[PDB]
Amino acid sequence: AQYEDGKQYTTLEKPVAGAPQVLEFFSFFCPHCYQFEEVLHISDNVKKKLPEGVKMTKYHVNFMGGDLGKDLTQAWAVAMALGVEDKVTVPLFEGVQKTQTIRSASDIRDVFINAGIKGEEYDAAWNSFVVKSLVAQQEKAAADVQLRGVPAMFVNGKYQLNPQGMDTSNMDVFVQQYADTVKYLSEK
Repeated sequence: AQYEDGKQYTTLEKPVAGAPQVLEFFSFFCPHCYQFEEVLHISDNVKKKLPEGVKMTKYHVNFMGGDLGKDLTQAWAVAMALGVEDKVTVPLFEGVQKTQTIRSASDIRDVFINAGIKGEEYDAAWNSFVVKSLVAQQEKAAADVQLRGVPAMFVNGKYQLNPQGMDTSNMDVFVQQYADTVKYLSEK
């Protein structure tokens, strides 16, 4: 073909019923995830080429950064609940990986405070059961799919993107190729 299994994607032997249509995993500790977000804008460019009626999910994972890694997963759960994903993603990445000013839950909180969420509102979410179940969701979805590495993208719980089978000589070309693959997998 031009899109073959084992090339731009791989297939799960143990497909995941009821999975989100497009499901993405990252970690704020993950260098490629940083590139994927800050330089490549993968999520955004996939969305631009996805069909109508297709929803896009992105989850954080625990297996990077020990205790801070879990904190970040709860914090991402907070971001999802309050709908402030686009206001914290960048400062969280840069806080962990660029400036190294995130060393504790309190430092994570500051990013939300500086990005305008209010202390009371943040602390309330942080402690809410809605956020507990969003943390559970994030962990379940990772658990369902063999996940030991990020960044990772899954389509309909059957297909996993394989970026190491695409050209990286040109960034833009890499992105459109990545995105077009998601489109194809989507229609599959």
